[PDB]
Order: sequence, then structure tokens, then C-alpha cells
Amino acid sequence: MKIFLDTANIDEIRTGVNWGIVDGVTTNPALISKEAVNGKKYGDIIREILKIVDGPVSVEVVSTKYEGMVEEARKIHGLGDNAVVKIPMTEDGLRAIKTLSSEHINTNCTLVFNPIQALLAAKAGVTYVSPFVGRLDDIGEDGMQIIDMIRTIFNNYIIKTQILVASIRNPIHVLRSAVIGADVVTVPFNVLKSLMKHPKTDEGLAKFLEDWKKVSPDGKLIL
Amino acid sequence: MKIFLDTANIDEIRTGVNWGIVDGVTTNPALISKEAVNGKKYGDIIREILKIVDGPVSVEVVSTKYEGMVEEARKIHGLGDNAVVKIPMTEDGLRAIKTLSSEHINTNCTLVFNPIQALLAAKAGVTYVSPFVGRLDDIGEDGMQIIDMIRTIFNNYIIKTQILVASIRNPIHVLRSAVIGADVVTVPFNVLKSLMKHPKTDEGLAKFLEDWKKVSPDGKLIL
Amino acid sequence: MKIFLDTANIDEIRTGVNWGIVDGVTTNPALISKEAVNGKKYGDIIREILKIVDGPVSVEVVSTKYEGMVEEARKIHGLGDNAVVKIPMTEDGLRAIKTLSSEHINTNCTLVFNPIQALLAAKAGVTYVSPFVGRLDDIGEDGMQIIDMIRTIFNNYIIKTQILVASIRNPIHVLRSAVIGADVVTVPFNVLKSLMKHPKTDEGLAKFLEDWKKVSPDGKLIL
Amino acid sequence: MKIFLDTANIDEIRTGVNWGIVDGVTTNPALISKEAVNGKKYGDIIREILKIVDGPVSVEVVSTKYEGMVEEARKIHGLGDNAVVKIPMTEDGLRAIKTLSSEHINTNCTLVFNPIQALLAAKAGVTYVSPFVGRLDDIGEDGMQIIDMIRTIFNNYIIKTQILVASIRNPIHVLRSAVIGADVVTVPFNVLKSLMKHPKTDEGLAKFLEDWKKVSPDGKLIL
Amino acid sequence: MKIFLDTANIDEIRTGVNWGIVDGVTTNPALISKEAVNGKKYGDIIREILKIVDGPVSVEVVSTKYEGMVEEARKIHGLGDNAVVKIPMTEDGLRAIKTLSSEHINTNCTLVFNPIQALLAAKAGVTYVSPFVGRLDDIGEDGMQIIDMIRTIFNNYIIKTQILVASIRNPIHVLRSAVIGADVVTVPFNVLKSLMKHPKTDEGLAKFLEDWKKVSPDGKLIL
Amino acid sequence: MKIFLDTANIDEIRTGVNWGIVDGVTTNPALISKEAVNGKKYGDIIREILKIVDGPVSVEVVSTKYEGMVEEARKIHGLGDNAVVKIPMTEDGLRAIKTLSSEHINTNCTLVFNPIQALLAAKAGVTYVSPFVGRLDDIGEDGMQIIDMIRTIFNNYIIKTQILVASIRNPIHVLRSAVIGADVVTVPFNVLKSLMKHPKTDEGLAKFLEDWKKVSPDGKLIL
Amino acid sequence: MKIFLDTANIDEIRTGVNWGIVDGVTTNPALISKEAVNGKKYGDIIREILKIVDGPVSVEVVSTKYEGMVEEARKIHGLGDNAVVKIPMTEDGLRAIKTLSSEHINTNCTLVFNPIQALLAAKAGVTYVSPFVGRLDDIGEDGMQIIDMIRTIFNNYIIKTQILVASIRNPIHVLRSAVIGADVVTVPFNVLKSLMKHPKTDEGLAKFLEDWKKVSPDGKLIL
Amino acid sequence: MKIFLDTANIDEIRTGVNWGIVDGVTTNPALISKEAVNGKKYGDIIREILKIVDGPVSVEVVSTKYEGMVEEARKIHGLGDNAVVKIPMTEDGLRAIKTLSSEHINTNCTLVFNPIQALLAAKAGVTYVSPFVGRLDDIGEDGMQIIDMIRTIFNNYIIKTQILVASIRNPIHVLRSAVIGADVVTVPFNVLKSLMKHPKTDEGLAKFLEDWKKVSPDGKLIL
Ligand SMILES: *[C@@H](CO)[C@@H](O)[C@H](O)[C@H](O)COP(=O)(O)O
Ligand SMILES: *[C@@H](CO)[C@@H](O)[C@H](O)[C@H](O)COP(=O)(O)O
Ligand SMILES: *[C@@H](CO)[C@@H](O)[C@H](O)[C@H](O)COP(=O)(O)O
Ligand SMILES: *[C@@H](CO)[C@@H](O)[C@H](O)[C@H](O)COP(=O)(O)O
Ligand SMILES: *[C@@H](CO)[C@@H](O)[C@H](O)[C@H](O)COP(=O)(O)O
Ligand SMILES: *[C@@H](CO)[C@@H](O)[C@H](O)[C@H](O)COP(=O)(O)O
Ligand SMILES: *[C@@H](CO)[C@@H](O)[C@H](O)[C@H](O)COP(=O)(O)O
Ligand SMILES: *[C@@H](CO)[C@@H](O)[C@H](O)[C@H](O)COP(=O)(O)O
Repeated sequence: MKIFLDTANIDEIRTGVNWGIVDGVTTNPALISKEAVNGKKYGDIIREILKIVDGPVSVEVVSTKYEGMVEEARKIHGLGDNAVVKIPMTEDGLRAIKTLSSEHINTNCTLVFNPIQALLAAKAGVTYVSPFVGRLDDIGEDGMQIIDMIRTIFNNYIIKTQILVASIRNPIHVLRSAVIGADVVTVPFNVLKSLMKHPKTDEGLAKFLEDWKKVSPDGKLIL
Repeated sequence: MKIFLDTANIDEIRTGVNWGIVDGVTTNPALISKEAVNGKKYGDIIREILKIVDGPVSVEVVSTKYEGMVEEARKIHGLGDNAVVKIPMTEDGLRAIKTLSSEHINTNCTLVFNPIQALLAAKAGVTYVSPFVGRLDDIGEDGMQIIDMIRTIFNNYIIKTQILVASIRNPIHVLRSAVIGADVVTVPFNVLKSLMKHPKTDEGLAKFLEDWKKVSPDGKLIL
Repeated sequence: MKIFLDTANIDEIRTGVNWGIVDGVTTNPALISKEAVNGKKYGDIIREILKIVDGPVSVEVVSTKYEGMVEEARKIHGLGDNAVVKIPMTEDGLRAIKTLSSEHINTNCTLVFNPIQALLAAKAGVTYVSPFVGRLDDIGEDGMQIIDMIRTIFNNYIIKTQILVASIRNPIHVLRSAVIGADVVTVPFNVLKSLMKHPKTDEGLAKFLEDWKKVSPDGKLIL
Repeated sequence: MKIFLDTANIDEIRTGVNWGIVDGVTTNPALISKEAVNGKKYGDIIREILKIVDGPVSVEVVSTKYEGMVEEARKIHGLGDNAVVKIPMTEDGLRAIKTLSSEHINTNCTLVFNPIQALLAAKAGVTYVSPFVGRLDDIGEDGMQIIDMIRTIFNNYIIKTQILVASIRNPIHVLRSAVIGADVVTVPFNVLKSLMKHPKTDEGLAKFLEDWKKVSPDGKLIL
Repeated sequence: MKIFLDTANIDEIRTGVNWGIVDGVTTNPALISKEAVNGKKYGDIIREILKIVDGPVSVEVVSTKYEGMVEEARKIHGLGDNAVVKIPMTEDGLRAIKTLSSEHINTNCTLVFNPIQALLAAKAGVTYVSPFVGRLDDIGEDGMQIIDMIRTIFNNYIIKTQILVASIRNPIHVLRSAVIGADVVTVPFNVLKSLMKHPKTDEGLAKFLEDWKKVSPDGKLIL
Repeated sequence: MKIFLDTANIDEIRTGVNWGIVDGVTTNPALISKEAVNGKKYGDIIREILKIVDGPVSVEVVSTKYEGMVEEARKIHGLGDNAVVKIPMTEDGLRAIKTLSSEHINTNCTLVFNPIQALLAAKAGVTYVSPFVGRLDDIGEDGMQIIDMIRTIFNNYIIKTQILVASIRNPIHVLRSAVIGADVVTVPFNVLKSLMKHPKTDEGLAKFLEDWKKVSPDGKLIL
Repeated sequence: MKIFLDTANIDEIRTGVNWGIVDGVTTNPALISKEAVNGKKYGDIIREILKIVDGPVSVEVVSTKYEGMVEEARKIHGLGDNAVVKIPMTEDGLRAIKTLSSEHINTNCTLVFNPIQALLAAKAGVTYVSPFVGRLDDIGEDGMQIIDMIRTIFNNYIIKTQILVASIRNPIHVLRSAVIGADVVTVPFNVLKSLMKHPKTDEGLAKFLEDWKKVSPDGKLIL
Repeated sequence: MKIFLDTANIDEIRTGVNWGIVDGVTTNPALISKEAVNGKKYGDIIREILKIVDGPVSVEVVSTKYEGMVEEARKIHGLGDNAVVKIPMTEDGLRAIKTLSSEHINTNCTLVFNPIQALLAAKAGVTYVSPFVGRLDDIGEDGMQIIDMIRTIFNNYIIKTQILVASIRNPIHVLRSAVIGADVVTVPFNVLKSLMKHPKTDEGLAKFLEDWKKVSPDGKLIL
């Protein structure tokens, strides 16, 4: 399972990549506008992320019309080969995905909330589909159930579109995604950081360190 | 999963084709007779759909006897290579399917209501079998259970006939067909258009464009 | 399980009542406005339905504010003892239900789309809660799964609010509701009419008539 | 589980009643007309069965209209207190059932092929409902599944209508009805007699009989 | 769960009665004829078992005709109040069971090999029904599945007939009968003795013995 | 299922109670110190919450030693009859719960992370036990599974301690708690507010309002 | 679920009693012989535990013959009304249990390794039966499966013998016993103390007291 | 499944290796410091184990910083080709694993307590990942459930990191690991010794020896 960082915060992206545990980044217009404050331009932020991340970087078009979407998508693609064009699940979005796929531009269909939407995006040739589990949780349905059904549907038809679980809120979204077999999760930094941690890891490390002081006073392993 | 449009209405077909999510069309004598009013003739309707749709186009014979069905099927085949001959599940229909299969004329066995009917159609060599889920629902049995059994039976014997789910009434027939693994669904236009839609997609799109207005006055993505 | 008729059409209600299989009626503002055209007034439609139907008749308030809802609910209550006040699942609607319940005015909480909303309505003391299965089917979620969860939740806490399955589109919504154990279904007239019918009932009746003609050419039973 | 005999053949009924395992009888127009030959009249056949069978005896109306059904029902009732009036699942039949039940005349609703039909018959007050399992088997659906659903539905609502499994063709219909918990099965005579039999019973009897000739030559148990 | 001994050997019964774990006895013509050798008469054997065993003692008739079975059953009854008359699952056997039940003579229907035979014996009023699990195992059918189905059936109808698992061959027949909830098992003596034993029991005692030798060489518990 | 608000924010508590959907409040030392800023005293905050909430108000002791806990608990209890003393799952906490239970002071055992801790608290007589699902989610285990096991354990032993699900982060914790059958959930305000809402409720209300304008221009229900 | 301490060590018993979570004690000749060193005698140990523990205190006989066991059991009973006589699963042990049960001396059958042994002990009238889960684990079978079967068997027959899970090695034996519904677990002291503990309890407690220092310098709760 | 020995005790390792059932060894700082007492040095213990064991030997770094870990890991690697570097699940440990993996130095990520940590370690390229089942049992969570999830996750993504079950306490951890399909278990010596043994193996051997003595008083097989 690949793990993407769901942020436009450059410092978070740097730190996450410096852990070697981040395989790419997803952004969206909200996450970008959060960071485009106090003189920082959205265009510089996008170029900087594309520079520092070796893996895919998902960047969302803002136009709602087919022509504007394909035009913006070609510009996004021109910024670097790791750019992935994020495109909403709409009638025009699907048309744009089909055209862009034929042009060998990688695409990520976003704002997906049920398995049939996901299937339609795959039929259009989309590289990744992003169902939003947290926003489903918000409306009182277990979002992970939609991930499970997409995985089954994609398995049934040997679909090559990757399932990119998005709107992740907690480490159990991540655990359930991995057990289901989703291709990718995208996580906020706070969630990313918690995935490495466990209280018994902390405790066991402290105890081993104390045990070793009985045999080596300076805490080193001299071999 | 392939998605066909279940209509003889030219504008619905034109619209759904232009969306890029319609892989074919199914018709029947009722659908065609609805469009053959105020001047239009059934031959023009059939020829016009064949022209618009690159994928399979299923057209039903009207004869009930073997010889009439085979003669009408050859005339339907003559209209274009993408024509598929729809034939009812009857003794004469099965004989016709076996004859036409040997002539390499694609066939679609219709009016199928249980799994063993579907198996018999497959044994006669039919290209597609169309179980009617909505008409089973109407009589108080969950029509999707028949799709699940047909899928298992066809998997057991490596059967190459495609399951074409028909008499579809709502987007859950479509969801459950995909989870089962049916090869094709054919859907009325009203159903097809709903498949792309979800209120959270609409809410999330409107919110993203509002966020973007905080960094781009004219709502543009300049890169 | 009670079966209500989901219409404001007086001819449909008269017919279903005469069949003896209609235990009540649900209306909403869409249904009522469909009938109050070309002269007929909405207050007259409501009153005629109250007169015809011996069972509960659900009539929805139009105000969105607590004070207006309660005022409208009292005028609804005053039209006849079988009137039930239909109230939307909103903050003001919950407050209205709590007040009307304390006044021994029967209430029906509507526009419910997940099990926790249904629980909230039951906690406000609502007489009936109406989850909309067909509108969930429309957005790609199996609406009956919400009914199943509500039944389990209500069973857990011995809740007395009745589950009134609404937005019903087909006889399998009805079948599954009964298997789950929902208290009420409300159905449109074309669904109601299908519930009695089965092709093997029709076929068996015809056959038994022919059998009887052998021992009695007139077709009567003389005992 | 009560066990009824599904026949109008007086020799079969006598033979089966003579065994102590027959709790009642069901007839229908076909079963009666098969026996009403060679100067034998349907009225005598019915009266004879009523006299010989302590338990319920189900006798089917032939009128298809409400008023004719109620009039035939009362005449059937007048033939004996054990008579039960068999009435088809139609709009007129439901109306007739509701009238007869209020007159304390026992009823049996027949020609039932799905669970919601069975529920409607129970809601009209019918004493017994008879789903036809064999005729469902004939059309490619496992009829016993319908019994299972009706049992669950009736349990959910504490329904007092007895489930009378009809159109029984083999002893596995009977076994499955008992495991489900149906209240009654009605069986043809050939099925009835097979229910007592098993090859290991026969083989065991013969061995014990031979084992006993070792200790007692004449085959007696002198105590 | 009650536990009976399945034998006619007086020494086995005497030994098992000494243990306090045998609740009754079953015999059959094969078992009785094995002990009636070298001048021991079957009449003596039956009387001595009745005297030794406080609980039910099952003794099988030898006639196959109704009158003879009822006559023999009455002689058996007269031998002691704890006598239970064992009667085969046949047409005359069901008739005899019904007659004897009405005479308040306890009965045990034997040579039962499926659940419907067990149901029929229960409907005749039988006190105990004895399905033969070992003989089903012999013919390649898991005999315990029949016990499971009988338990479910008897539970569905609140049947008072006790399930007496017979033809037991090993301790797992016993374990599974207890997990199912059968009322009684009857076991051969070699099975009965095995039920108390387990190698970890034997090992644990020896070790506790050795431990106590450290504290008290005497081997006593002076309190 | 009772719903508590998990906050010490007086404005949130006022608003939640003014919806009639809040059955009590839980606090802890963190939530209280959040509000005890800029001249507001912790003691006034606790008294104010106890004043405005009619249901239970859980207030946590700060002492870690048994004597300090029982002393603080008696002071908390003295502030009002709705006060519940929140006590951590420690050796001294359990001793304090036992003493306080005998004094008829209601208690809430907090910081519970597995089902056996919950059982020990119930054995001590605790009124409520609070397992922390969100903090389990944080460490990579599905916290709701612990709620499920506690419910089963409590069911097994007819335990009267109420399960109070705490550390709730999202509406699916709430839905799963209700399906499991937990006695109480305690939720932050943001979660509380989301429980009432659904996009289809919003949409349906807007549509009904527009439909009614065709029949009543001023949007009122004049009866 | 009752929790007993499985030890003869006086200080462990004293400590666990003072915690309020120990409902009784089990001993065996090995546990006692461990404490009967450096002067202390087994009689003083047994008498001293009986004094400290209000609940049941199980004390094992050392004789292997019926008469010795019954005599030792009467002497154990004489030591206090809370004494329970532990007797192995052997033929003489079962006889002793039956005799002692009639004398109203409470008993505990030990060295039980499968469900049928437990059933036999229950049929002899034993107060508690102790299956050894840890010693089953040692030989490669999951000992908790035996507890689950015993629970089902005892439920089937409304058996009043309490299941006392023994040879417990870890807190998951305890968890699974509670989920199954065993009546009692007996645990070594090391296991008992771990049952109250969890790292997140420790982390959360330390964090709460840190938060409170921001509003109360001396860490006190003044109300 | 490979079986490693989890000890630094050279006498235990020698013994297990001589049995032929030990495929490798795991150590940690606690285990090593237990043996390096009263003269013996830690560097000598490690070297002797590397010499004795032909299979993998896991030796844990003591530094907590990336640079120190890699330096220590290289000195460990240099001691022999069978050395595996054990590295804790921390941010610096993941970085170290990634670096060492690129240097073709085999690694073992330790102190893993949930499936997502195990996934992270596999993504860093670790040779073996060691979840601690016994430490999870200690805190009241069934540690084997984490092994089951890791196996499923690893199967989903065709991950080549081997699952090395650690913190093993009993032979049922071993049994369940094999049923799940874990790649390796590492066991303490007292667990290892039990894996070969079963009381029925011992009993059957004794019996077969007695049987042979009948046909051969010396006890040999002369062929
Ligand atoms: C792009 C899709 O892969 C992502 O940035 C998604 O927009 C977010 O993951 C959605 O998350 P929120 O629901 O928190 O906006
Ligand atoms: C041909 C078979 O695929 C289709 O046109 C079918 O006739 C329809 O799908 C049947 O649907 P209705 O039950 O709505 O006629
Ligand atoms: C009132 C009970 O809430 C009913 O009239 C419901 O409004 C309808 O059943 C909703 O159905 P539609 O989704 O077809 O409007
Ligand atoms: C009356 C209803 O219980 C019965 O006589 C039914 O008509 C028959 O059981 C129907 O059986 P067939 O399918 O064999 O007519
Ligand atoms: C009487 C009925 O309970 C019993 O004695 C049975 O005949 C035997 O249990 C049958 O056993 P076999 O199959 O071993 O004869
Ligand atoms: C008291 C226990 O019922 C509550 O206030 C709990 O402390 C909180 O619910 C714990 O939640 P957090 O994990 O967010 O502190
Ligand atoms: C008596 C029966 O409850 C207990 O003392 C048992 O002897 C022990 O629980 C057995 O445990 P070990 O297997 O550790 O001896
Ligand atoms: C190394 C593999 O990670 C092993 O030595 C582990 O540290 C131990 O198996 C952990 O066991 P304990 O929980 O008994 O220390």
C-alpha cells in the first residue's frame, strides 16, 4: 500500500519525505489556499511540492467545464512528470479524464462517494480514484464500506485504476484500507505521524535501554 | 462492467454517448414502438441508433417461429456488424440461437427469469443473456439473487456468454450487479444520469471553488 | 406490519381503502401540491383524506421554525383524531416533536437518512420515524440497510417509536421491510397494487376454473 | 407440526386416518373433480371426508366474486364445524376472508407464491395461509425459501395465522418445513406413506427378528 | 443430559450403577440374546435389570403386529414402573405407541434414522425417540447431523418427547450430543468407562501425589 | 441510548440542552482547564454545569490516592444530586469506587482501554464505565471492538453498570455504539451537531418548500 | 464473573483481598507445599487463608480412595463454612462428590480436561468444575475451546454447577472466559495484578494531572 | 514455518540446535544482559551464538539515533553473514532499515504492536518484522489477531518481508501462527521443549514397547 501525504504544507511534506515513508502527495484547492497566505503564491507552492516529492503529486483543476479542465490539466502536466491531474466526478470531469487518458496524462478522480461513481471513473481511464471516507463518516455511514465494495468491483473486472483512499481522519481508516487492499491511502500529517507510534514501543525501548545499562554503563554497543 | 443504454430514444442515446460512459444499446419492440410515432418509422430508428453507437446494439426479432426468427436475424445482422439479435427464451428461440451462433451472428437471449433458463441460453451458444431483475422485483422476489446465481454457474463452467442485467430500475440494481460481477448492465436514461451524481460531490465542489476564490479572484488556474 | 398508502390522490386512496388493505396514509407537500391544481384547494384535499381513511393520516408542516411548526401542528391535530403531524428532522423539528409529544399529539419525523437521525427522533418522543429508502438507493447506497440498523437499535433500547419505511419504490423494499420487522411501510399506489399479484396465482385460478367446469358446466358450487 | 393429507380420495384418507398421523385434509377443485367420476358427486365426496376426518378439512370456493365467495363459504361452514373455507389470494378473496373471519368462520388462503401475499392474507385475518412450494420449484426457484421468509415475518409480528405448506412433492419439503417451523404441511398420500420408511429401519427389524430366533424358536417374548 | 447404559450384561450395569453416573438402561433383542446363553433365560435377565436400575429401563417388543406389540408392552409395563416399552418405527408401531400413551405406559420409539421419523414418533405421543447415529455413520452419513435437526424441530414445536441418542460408538458422539442438547444418550460400557478418563488427569494426580510427599511423607492430610 | 455532551464549555452545554437532545455531560481535568482561563475558576464552572444540566454530570477527582479520592468524591457529591464522581481505573480508584458505591454516591470509572478493566470496574460497583474508543483508534486498534466485547460481557452476567462510550471522535463511533447497544455515548459538541444533519435532509426540505410555493405563495400552511 | 486467587501465598492473598477484586481462593497440594517450608505447616496455611478470605476457599483432598476423600472432605468442611472441597475427576472422586453433595458440603472437581468430564462432575452434583486451560495449551490444543463447549452444554441443561476456569496463564484466558460467560476464573497473583493495568491508562492519568496543574498549583480539588 | 529460539542462553541454544528443530535465534538487550553476568562479556556471547547457529541470528542495536544505529548495524553485520540487525520501530529506525536494506544488510524490525507499524517496516524494506503477541496479551488484547491482520495485509500487496512472531509465551501462539501462515515464530526454550511432546505420544510408545515384548523378549527388530 502506498502512503501519500494529504497536505500542501511544505514543511510537513519535507519532514514526511525525510522519514522515507511518504510515496507521494495529494492537494486540493482548500489545502492550497491554506498555504497561499502572506505573499506565498499558489503557483510557487505547487511547483515546490513537485520539486521536492519524487512520487505522484495530485493537483486539482478549478474549472468546472470540459475545455477549461483539459486546458488546466495540460498546464499541470507541463510542470513535471510526477504531476497527476485531480478532476472531480462530474459529467465534464469524466469527459476530461477520457481525453487526458488518451493523451497519457495521469489523472485522479476526486469527490467520489459511492462505488458506482468509482467504477464510472475507472471506465473513463482514470489513473486513481479517490473516495472520501471521512466525509461519509460525517453523514452517518461507515465510509470504509465503500472502499471494500470498490475493491471487490475492481477485482471482479481486473480494473487497473488504483483506489486512493482519501478524506482520512484516523489510523483505523488506514488499517482498514490495508486489510481491504486499497492501493493507496492519503493521510494528513498528524495521522501520518501517529502511524509509527505505539505506547508499548515506547515502553519496551525504555526498558531495553535500562537493561543494557547493567552490562554497558555508557549505553553503547561496542563490537 | 459494460454499461448499455436501454432505450430507443435517439436524443437520450446521443446524450449518453457524448458522455463517454455508454458502451452499447438494448432495444425491444415496446421501446421502439414508443419512438415510432408522429411519422418516424421503426426502420429509421433502428438504422439511426446503429449509426450513433459504435458498441453492440441489440434489436429484437418479432417472429415467434424458428424460420421467421432466423430470417429476421439475418436481416438485422445485415444492418451493421455491431447489431446483436435479441431472441426470447423459447424452444424456437433456442434453436434459432444455435443456428445463428454457427453463422457467427451475435445474439442476446431475452425474457430470462431464472438461472437455469440462462444456462440453457448459454449452452445454445448465445452471446449475451438478459435476466430481467425489475420484473422479478415486481412479483415479490429479489431479482438480483438470480444474477448472483447465474454469475456462480457461469464461473463454475467457464461460460463465455456475457451476463447482461436488464429490466433495471434503480442505481442499486447497478451497484449489486457490479459487486456480483455481471458483465453488462443495460439501464434506462433516468438511471444512467443518476449514476454520476451524489450530494456530497455537489457540496464539496461548491466549497472547493469558494476556497479558491480566496487566492484567485477570477476563479482561474494560471500555471 | 401496517401498510399505508403514500399519496394525496383521493381516487387512489378511495380504491385502496375499498380493497381493505390500506391501514393509513402518508402525505407530504409535493404529494399535496400535485393534487391541488385547477381549482382544488390544499385544505380541502387534506380534510377529505382525513374523512375517508379510518387509520393514521400523516400531514406535514410547512414552517421551518419551532414556533410555526407547533402552531401548524395544532391546526393539523384539530382536523381529526387520526391526523399525525409530519415534522422534518431538524433542530427546530426535534424541539417541536418534544413539545407536541408532551401534548399527546402524534408525530412522524420525516426526511431521515441514517440510523442516528432516527434514534434522535425517537429520543424526542416521535410516534413514527420515516427513513427514506428510495432516495438512498438513488444516491447509490442500499437504503434497506438503514432500516435494518434502525430495527436493531430500536430493539436494543426497547424503543416504542414505530419504524415507518418511506420513499418506497418497489415490492422488494416491502418484502425486505417485513423480513427486517419494520412496523409500517408506506407505498405509492402502483406498488400497493402489485403486492397482491403473482403470475402463478393468476395461472392457478384459470386452471382450477377449467377443472371445475368438468364436474359443473355452469361453474357454481352447490352444497 | 400438524400433517394434513392433500387429496380427495376417500380410500387414501381412510388409510391415513387409520394410521394416527393425519391431522386434517386439504382439497381443491382439481383433487375433487378427479374423484367425482362414475356417478360420484362432489357434494357426497366433501360430506364423506368431513365425517371421517376429526381435524380441519379445507374446501375451496369456486366463485371468483366477493358475494359468491361469502355465500359459498357459509354453506361450506354449515356442512360441519371442522370445515375450513379455502379462498384464493385475490382482492375479492381478501375481502371475503375479512368478512368470514369476523363471522368466526375458519379460512385458508390459497394460491400464495411469495411472502408479502402471505402477509396480506394474515392481515385479513385468515386462519391458514398455503404457499405452494412445488409450483415454485417447477419455475426454477426454491419454494422452501418462501416458507422460511414467511416464518420469519410471522414471528416478527407475532402473527397467529398458521403456515400451511402446500404443493408438497417430496419428503425434503416436509423435512425443511419442520426445521423452519411451519405450523402445518399438507402432503399427497404417496409422500405421507414414505415418511415412515427408511431402509435401515427395515434392515434393523429383520436382523433383530433373526437375533431373537436364537433364544426363542417360535418368535415369542414370554414374560 | 441423562446418561443410560446400552447393554444387557448384568456385570456391566452393576459396575456402572456403582459409579453414580448411569441414569437408566436400554436393551434390544440382539443385546438380550447375547446374555441368554449357557442356561440364562431372557426373562431372568430383564427382571434383574429392572431390579438393579432405579431409572428407566427400555425393553423391546418382539412382535411386529399391533395387537401383539400392545399385549407384549402391557406385560413389560407390569414388570415394574420403571419399564419403558421399546417399539420400532413402523405403521403398527406408531399405532401401538399412541394406544400405550393413552394408557400412560411409557414408550421409546427405536430404529429411527431421519428427523421426520422422529417427528412422527413424537406426534404419536412417544416418551423417548432413539435415532441410531452409529448405524448412519456406517453408511457414510454423519449421524450426529440427524440429532441436530431433531433438536431444532423439537424446539420449534415445544415437543416433550425426549431425544435418546442411540447406536453410540465413541465419546465424540457423546460430546456432540451434549453440545446439541440431546436429552439422553445411551452408551455401551466400554464407551461409558472412557468418558471419565483423560491422560492429563492421570498425569496431574501422580504429580500432586509427589508434591504432597514433600510436605507429608505419610501421604495424609492431618486437619 | 443516552447522549452526553463531552465538554466543559458552558455555551455548548446551553445550546445542546436547548435542543433537548443532551441527557447529561462528562468533564475531565483537561476539558475543565480549557475553560478555566481569564479569571474563570474551575469551581464556578463545575457548579454552573451542575446547575444548568438536569441529567448526570461527571466530574473527575484529581487525587491519585484512595483517601484523597474518597474525600474529593464526597465534596463533588455535595454540590448536587446530579453529580457523578469520575474515578480512574487504578488500584486505588477501584477501592474508592467500592467505598463510594456503599455510600450511594454515583461513580464513573474512566481511562478504560480493554474489556477486563471494564469488568473490574463493574465488580467494584461503578455506576458507569468509560472506555476510550478514540485513543484506541489512535494506537491502531479499532476501539469499537472493545465496546462490543464489554456489551457481551455485561450481558452475560446481567451487569447493571452502564457502558458510557467516551473519547468519541466521529459519528460512526456513535452509530456503532447504538448498534452494539451501549447505554450512553458522550460526544464533543462538533460531533453532537453533526448527528442531526444529512445532505438529503437539506435537499428534501428545500425541494418541498419550492413545491409548496406552487400552491401557497407565502409559504404558510393555512388550516 | 467471579475472580478467585490461585495461590497459597498469604501475602499475595492479603494484598489481593485488600484490593476488593478477589472473591475467593483456590489451592492445590503443589501450591500449599510451596508455602510449607522454613517452619510453616500446611494446616496453619489453610487455616490462615480461611480466616482472611470471606469467599469460597478451595482445598484439595490428598486421598485417592472414596473413603479417605470423604473423611478428609468432612474435616476440611469443619474448618469453616467457606471451605470448598477440591476433588479430582476419578471414579472414586465422582462417588465422593455425590456423597458430599447430599451432605451439603461444597465441592470443586479438579483435573478436568474435556467437556464431558465437566458434565459428569455436574451430574454428580459438584458445586464448581475446574477445567485446566493452561495445561491444554501446553499440549497443543486451545484450552479456551473447552470452556466454550462446557458453557454451551451447561446452558443447554440449565446446569447449576459453576464453571471455574483454572490453570490460567495470561490475561487473554481471562478475557475469553468473560466473553464466553464462565462463572469464575482463578488466577495467579501475577495475572491478577496485570488485569487492572494498561499503558494508555498510565499515559492519560499523567497527562490529566499535568493539565490540572495549570489551574491548581498544589494539585488539589477544592470544592 | 521457521522456528527460531528466543534466548541468549548458550546452553539452551546448544541443546535446541542438537535436537535439529532450531532454524535461527533471536536476541534482544534484555536477553543478552541476562547472560553477561559474573565475568562473561556481551560481545563474547553474541560471537559464540553466531558460531553455533547456522541460521539467522538477530542482534539488536542499542543506539536510538539513525547514525548510531547504522554504525552499530555494520559492526553487527561484520560479525558473520548469518547476523540479522534488529532495529526498533521508530522514525530513526525506519530510516536505518531503508539505508541498511540498500546495503544488502538483513534487518529485523522489532517492538511492533499493530499491523500498520508492521506495514511501515515492510515499506522500509525490512527483512523480518517482529510483532509482540505476548506483550499484547499482557495488556488485554489478543495478540494473535494482529498477526492475522498482518498476514492478510502482506498477502494483499505480495510483501516479501517475513512475519516473525515474537514475544511468544505458549504453544498456542505457535499453533495459531502456523494456521495463520506466519513465516517464522521465535520461542523461548521452555516453549520449544513442549512443541514435540504430547501425553498420548508417551502413552502409545509405552504400549507399543509392551506389545513388542510379547514377540521379542529382548526388544529388538531382527530383519
Ligand atoms: C485529494 C483526492 O485524492 C485529496 O486532497 C482530498 O481532497 C482530501 O483527502 C479530502 O479530504 P477532506 O475531506 O478532509 O477535505
Ligand atoms: C433487452 C434485453 O437486454 C432489453 O430491452 C429488455 O427488453 C429490457 O431491459 C426489459 O426492461 P422492462 O422490464 O422495463 O421492459
Ligand atoms: C411521508 C413520511 O415521511 C412520506 O410522504 C414521504 O415524504 C415519502 O414517502 C417520500 O417519498 P419520495 O422520496 O418518493 O418523495
Ligand atoms: C390447498 C391449499 O392448502 C391444497 O389442496 C393445494 O391446492 C395443493 O396443495 C396444491 O398442490 P398442487 O400444486 O399439486 O396442485
Ligand atoms: C435401543 C434404543 O434406544 C438401543 O438398545 C439400540 O437398539 C442400540 O443403541 C442400537 O445400537 P447398535 O446400532 O450398536 O445395535
Ligand atoms: C470522561 C469519561 O466519561 C470523558 O470526559 C473522557 O475523559 C473523554 O471523553 C476522553 O476523551 P479524549 O480522548 O478526547 O480526552
Ligand atoms: C484448583 C482447581 O480450581 C486450582 O488450584 C488448580 O489446581 C490450578 O489452577 C491448576 O493450575 P496449574 O496448571 O498451573 O497447576
Ligand atoms: C526479538 C525479535 O523482535 C526478540 O528477542 C523479541 O525482543 C522478544 O521475542 C520479545 O519477547 P518478550 O516480550 O518476552 O521480551
